[PDB]
Amino acid sequence: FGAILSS
Amino acid sequence: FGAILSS
Amino acid sequence: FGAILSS
Amino acid sequence: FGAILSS
Amino acid sequence: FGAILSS
Amino acid sequence: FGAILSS
Amino acid sequence: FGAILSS
Amino acid sequence: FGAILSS
Amino acid sequence: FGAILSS
Amino acid sequence: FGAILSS
Amino acid sequence: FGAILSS
Repeated sequence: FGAILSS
Repeated sequence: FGAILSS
Repeated sequence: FGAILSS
Repeated sequence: FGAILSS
Repeated sequence: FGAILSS
Repeated sequence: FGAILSS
Repeated sequence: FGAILSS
Repeated sequence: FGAILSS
Repeated sequence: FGAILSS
Repeated sequence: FGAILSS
Repeated sequence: FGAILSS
């Protein structure tokens, strides 16, 4: 899987 | 908030 | 599956 | 709020 | 299935 | 309030 | 199943 | 509040 | 499964 | 608060 | 599994 998070 | 998730 | 979320 | 989900 | 939600 | 549910 | 919730 | 859940 | 939560 | 979880 | 948390 791959995941990108910006906060 | 920005998110992407792939499996 | 794939998922994109913007808040 | 923006969302996309695909399976 | 696929689903798009804007709020 | 916004909701989507799929099975 | 898939589910999207915005509050 | 923003949520996505997929199984 | 995959899950994305923003609060 | 931002979270992503994949299994 | 993989998990990303921002607080």
